[PDB]
Amino acid sequence: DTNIVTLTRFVMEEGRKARGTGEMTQLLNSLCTAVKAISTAVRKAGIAHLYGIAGSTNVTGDQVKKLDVLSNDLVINVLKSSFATCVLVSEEDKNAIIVEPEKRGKYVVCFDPLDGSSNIDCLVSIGTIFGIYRKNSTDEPSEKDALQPGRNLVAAGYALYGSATMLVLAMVNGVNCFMLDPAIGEFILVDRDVKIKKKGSIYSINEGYAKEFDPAITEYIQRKKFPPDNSAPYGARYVGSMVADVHRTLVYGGIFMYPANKKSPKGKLRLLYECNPMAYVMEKAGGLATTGKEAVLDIVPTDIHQRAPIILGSPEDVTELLEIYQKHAAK
Amino acid sequence: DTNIVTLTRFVMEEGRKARGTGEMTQLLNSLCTAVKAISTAVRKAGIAHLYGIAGSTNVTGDQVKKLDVLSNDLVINVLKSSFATCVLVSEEDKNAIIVEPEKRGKYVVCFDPLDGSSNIDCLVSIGTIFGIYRKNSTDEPSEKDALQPGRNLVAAGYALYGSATMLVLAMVNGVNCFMLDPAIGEFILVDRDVKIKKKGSIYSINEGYAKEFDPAITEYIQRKKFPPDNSAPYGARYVGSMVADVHRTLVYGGIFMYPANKKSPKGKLRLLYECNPMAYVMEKAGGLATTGKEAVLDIVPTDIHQRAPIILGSPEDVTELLEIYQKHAAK
Amino acid sequence: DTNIVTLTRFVMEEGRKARGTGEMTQLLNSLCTAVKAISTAVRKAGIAHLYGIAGSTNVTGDQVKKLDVLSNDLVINVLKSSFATCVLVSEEDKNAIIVEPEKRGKYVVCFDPLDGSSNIDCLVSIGTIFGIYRKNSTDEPSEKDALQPGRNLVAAGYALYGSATMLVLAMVNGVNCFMLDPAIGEFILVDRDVKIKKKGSIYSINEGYAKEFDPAITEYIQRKKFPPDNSAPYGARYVGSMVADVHRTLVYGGIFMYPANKKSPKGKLRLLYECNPMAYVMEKAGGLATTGKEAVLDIVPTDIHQRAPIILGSPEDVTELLEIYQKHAAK
Amino acid sequence: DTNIVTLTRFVMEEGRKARGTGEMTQLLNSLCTAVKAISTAVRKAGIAHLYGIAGSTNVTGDQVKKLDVLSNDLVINVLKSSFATCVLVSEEDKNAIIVEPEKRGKYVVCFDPLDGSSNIDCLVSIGTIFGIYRKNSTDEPSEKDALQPGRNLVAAGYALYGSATMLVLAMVNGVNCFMLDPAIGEFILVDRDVKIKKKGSIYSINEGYAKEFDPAITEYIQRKKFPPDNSAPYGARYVGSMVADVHRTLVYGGIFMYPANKKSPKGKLRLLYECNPMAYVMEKAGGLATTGKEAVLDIVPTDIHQRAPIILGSPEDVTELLEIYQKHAAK
Ligand SMILES: O=P(O)(O)OC[C@H]1O[C@](O)(CO)[C@@H](O)[C@@H]1O
Ligand SMILES: O=P(O)(O)OC[C@H]1O[C@](O)(CO)[C@@H](O)[C@@H]1O
Ligand SMILES: O=P(O)(O)OC[C@H]1O[C@](O)(CO)[C@@H](O)[C@@H]1O
Ligand SMILES: O=P(O)(O)OC[C@H]1O[C@](O)(CO)[C@@H](O)[C@@H]1O
Ligand SMILES: [Mg+2]
Ligand SMILES: [Mg+2]
Ligand SMILES: [Mg+2]
Ligand SMILES: [Mg+2]
Ligand SMILES: [Mg+2]
Ligand SMILES: [Mg+2]
Ligand SMILES: [Mg+2]
Ligand SMILES: [Mg+2]
Repeated sequence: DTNIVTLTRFVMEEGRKARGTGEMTQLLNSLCTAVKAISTAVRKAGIAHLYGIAGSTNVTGDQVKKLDVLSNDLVINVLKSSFATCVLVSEEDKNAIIVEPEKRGKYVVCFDPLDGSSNIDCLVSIGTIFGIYRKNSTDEPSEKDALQPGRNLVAAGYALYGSATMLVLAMVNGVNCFMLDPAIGEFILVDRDVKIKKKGSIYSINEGYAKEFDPAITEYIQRKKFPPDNSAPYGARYVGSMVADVHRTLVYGGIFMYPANKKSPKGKLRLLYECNPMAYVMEKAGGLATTGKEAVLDIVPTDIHQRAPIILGSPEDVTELLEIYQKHAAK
Repeated sequence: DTNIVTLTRFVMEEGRKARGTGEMTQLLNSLCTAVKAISTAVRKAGIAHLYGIAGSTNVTGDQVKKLDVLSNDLVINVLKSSFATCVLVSEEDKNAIIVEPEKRGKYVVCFDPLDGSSNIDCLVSIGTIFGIYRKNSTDEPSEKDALQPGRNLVAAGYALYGSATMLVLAMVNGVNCFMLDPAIGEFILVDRDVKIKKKGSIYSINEGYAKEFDPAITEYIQRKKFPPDNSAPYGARYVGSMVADVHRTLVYGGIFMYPANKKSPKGKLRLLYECNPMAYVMEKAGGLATTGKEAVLDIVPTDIHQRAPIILGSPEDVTELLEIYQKHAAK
Repeated sequence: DTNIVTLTRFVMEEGRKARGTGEMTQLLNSLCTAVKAISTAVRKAGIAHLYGIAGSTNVTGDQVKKLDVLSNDLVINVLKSSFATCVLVSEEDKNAIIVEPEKRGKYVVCFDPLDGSSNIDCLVSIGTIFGIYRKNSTDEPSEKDALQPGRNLVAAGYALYGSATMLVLAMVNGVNCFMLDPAIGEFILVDRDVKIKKKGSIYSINEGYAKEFDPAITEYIQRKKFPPDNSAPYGARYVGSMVADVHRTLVYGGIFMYPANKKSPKGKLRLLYECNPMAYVMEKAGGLATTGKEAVLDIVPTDIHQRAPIILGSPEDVTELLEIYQKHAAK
Repeated sequence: DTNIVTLTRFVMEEGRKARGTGEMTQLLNSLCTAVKAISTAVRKAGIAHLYGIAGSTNVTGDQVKKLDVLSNDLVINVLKSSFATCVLVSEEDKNAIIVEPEKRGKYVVCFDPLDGSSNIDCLVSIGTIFGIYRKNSTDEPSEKDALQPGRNLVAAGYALYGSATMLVLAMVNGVNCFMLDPAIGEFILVDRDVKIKKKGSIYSINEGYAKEFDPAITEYIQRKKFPPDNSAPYGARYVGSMVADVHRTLVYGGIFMYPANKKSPKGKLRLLYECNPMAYVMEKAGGLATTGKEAVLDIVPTDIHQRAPIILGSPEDVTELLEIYQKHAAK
């Protein structure tokens, strides 16, 4: 127990290959500090009276909670002091944040400081989602720098504050899970090179929107309940926090869906800091992530708070759904 | 912050009324120690390699996990040393456990050492469920002592290992929530005299069993999706761990269902250590808990591992469902 | 690791012999909560800005620190809610505290909320010292109830906030050490039936008072440095916190001295909540504790803040010193 | 509380001036992980049965304890994976450790994995001491690289596992203290640019060696007890762990002494990983550190396990002692 393989040691060794400026490690180390702070607050929110609203609404119209503010501040602050970022996109901020010249690095980070707001009060799993982009342009940093398609992601992942706190990280060569050791405050590698099953037996969606589902989702769900080949029906699971449902999909396999509907042409989840990071993790894990008409990572954003339909998980499950959408594709 | 209202102080003061032998406090204090031990292990299970099966099956046919064993042992051991119990019923033990004479107390405790096994590996919320019965008979303690209807419960509750660890406790006069303070290892009162909303807007059930649902559940679910009065459709939520889904139902209101079906006349959840404790908490919170034909707490068990259909939550939501069952009631 | 032997389980089993009202266990459990709270604050005092004075002076003329207040409040509050005490004597309170009728128990507790004030800022070991007396009289509880000689102690001990937090407890039959497990917030038995060595090789005293030492101490110290039989000279150790120096004396053996001097006829340490508890622990461990003229536990106090000279530790070391005092005894 | 100033952020900003390869930060971050691991083990050593010997002796003849091994391994391992060191000198290792080519950095680190062994069992303050040297030569790394005088130190400091865990760090421009926040596992700046008082009122030495003291120490101590100007005599303090006694000297001022004696021409404490780091911290804090004949940092080592007499602390106190040595200086 004297050779603890931390996220820092892990990243440094992998990055030892290309050998860069080393700010990605600074980026992640900074992010890990924020995640530990969030994990500690969430673990005792009730006692610290951290539940409740903050008395404000975000650009996407959500009722800002106190933990939204706290988590957002923690992440903003640590990312700035990392000397690794220049542009920051947060769900909680109307416009992109531009890092002061002195603390500027070459990365653009889009993040959801706290995902799963409806589940804060009921102690259900919540988390933090992030996507790292390397700044390509040469002109002054700005919002445009965060408007890159998910294919350009260099690193993505999420922190899961569940029965245990986990930091799932995906990079060019794969996905790794690190668990937070409460005693020494370190994320330790517990899962190496994670790969999602080709086909699962769990479908995850909010069926409360059945009246708005398009004929494709409606048919897919009916198929998971009444299999045509008389195979065992899929089990259903919907925690309510994207980070939780996606993580389960990653380790148990299956499918998670937050499609578009009669009232939401572009679904609900945000593309920059929700859809893209998960699509990226999913694809680096051998999975798929589609809107139902196109790969999520190939969408070229025009609004940092843009919404996108997302269907992701095991390739065979996602493909079965795409085939149905194609079957219903109209003029 | 120098007057910490712990579960111990709370119980002692309430019990200061009747003023008994004081072993209920010993019971709960002992239970709190086990819950803290479970919380700590779960928080770092991956790092401690606590995931995986234990290589055994319980009386109910589940694949025993390593945490099942650990949690079960911790609870068995602390309950024995409390000098407050005589008969113990655990999901993990084939037969009732009889406490040696020297350490015997007047309570019978039925418990689910670790609830939500399918969600262990994906870090989804899990917990511990318990029900305390006072031994009434005078003859040697035995299994029969655990075969009392839920109406006889003196105390019930559950530990929720979610984004935060909470100990929900219900007694004759009401329900209170205590949150575990990781720093000093104490459960502190965060929610006093909890009452569930008369009507919610969330339904919780595994729709993957649609092909087996009886006409009553089928109709109820269709109604939550396509309201006849054109009101907003209910939102759906199903974490997969009874403790998590029930807790959310308790604080957000709504309905949780694990009904009987074409293949499971008595549903799945166990009556002694799953259904009864939750039915009790639910009723002390002003909620309802039915099988769809009778109150859960009024069932007289004949098998400590007996299963029971359970529908619980907001009184108006549960009642709307009972009315439907009554509408379908056949000869 | 599923059978954790806590201080609570330990006390309950030992007390299972006589079998009393059970409030001693309530007393100790309450005290353990306060000690964990103090341990957590001290562990992060600098970060919580808990260092510094509180802007007040106690009856003994010390400059009250912020941790003095905090620790004092925590202990006062938990002892009151334990329903086990009636009179309380604290170093920080001018007069004895009388527990309101409703929360009254049969015990009198004298305590030093935080011992070793000079070592707070330098992060040197500090602690908490307590002495429990059973109320014998029948009239209204009052200060007089705390004016009993140490021989009347029913329980005594101290919490040591050092490299690790330890709770040393002595009762009629012996001494046991319990270590605080930070992860689950429980004191676990690590040392059973502790006995001090008959003779040590360490002397502990503040030699900065050499100019005031009486001929007895002066001669004793010279003897520890220049042994007459040419044996190895004693090693010297003086941490500055009674709890630390006494604990070391208990586990390594030797002698600790805070004698009277030309300017302090009654030494410095307080008899009620400093000298007596340690003398008691020391004697139950097979050690001795004298003023240099009489056993510390046999002094009948007349002032709850009374001071007393104290020399304690290994019987042979203490006796060698008594012989010297007797050699110098004058008309 | 959303802008936590950690040791990492602190070092990075200061180093932002010169702007180097950035491995010093990697060095320190790696070291901080080891220190947190040691702090956690020490906090629960008794419970983890970490007390006792390891069944071996070091080059300096000490009886190796289990924590010596653990701490040594943790430090060796993290320093290697930091990609910042090439030569390592540990009290526990007979010869210098040469870092494999792949993980080599430009720093040489001399360290005492666990200081204060005699105080392990009695829960008295213990710590970790380190000294960082930049490799100057160009030939293959070797032991010679660790044989530099303390004046060549680039960074030095120590971890103090006391009532709180503190990381004291000194660099070219000054000394800063960082306290470990147990909740998030981070060292936070609590003391900025620490400066020692010009004169103190506490002397720290093991007077048990009085029979071996040279006439200089003997006279100095007598002077601290019987001041010639009738000023208040100095208070005495000797915890037994260099890290603890030195830290107190740093924050309270005064003097700490472990001089040479009739049997130990070169005192006891080791120059490479004990004397130099403390002399460096002391001097960067405006203090002094002498052998009694020459500055400690100016000694050119010839043996990595070389011993050295050390007298350090407030400049006026140390100078008063040097004057006495000069008064006794013989042919
Ligand atoms: O309540 P709904 O509409 O199912 O939305 C739940 C989804 O919204 C979010 O809370 C938005 O952050 C996701 O975490 C989650 O997947
Ligand atoms: O996978 P299913 O059939 O929905 O069962 C889930 C239910 O079973 C349990 O895991 C049994 O403990 C409950 O915690 C949960 O509510
Ligand atoms: O500084 P002095 O006079 O040696 O006093 C130290 C003694 O005083 C106290 O700080 C009083 O609480 C003891 O803990 C300690 O033994
Ligand atoms: O027992 P002695 O000879 O006073 O030695 C104590 C000194 O030795 C050490 O334990 C050696 O590490 C120091 O920490 C301490 O200052
Ligand atoms: Mg969010
Ligand atoms: Mg979100
Ligand atoms: Mg279970
Ligand atoms: Mg269960
Ligand atoms: Mg005190
Ligand atoms: Mg004291
Ligand atoms: Mg050492
Ligand atoms: Mg040392």
